[PDB]
Amino acid sequence: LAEALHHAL
Ligand SMILES: [Co+2]
Repeated sequence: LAEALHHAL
């Protein structure tokens, strides 16, 4: 989750 969000942002 953390990873997904960092890249999305
Ligand atoms: Co983070």
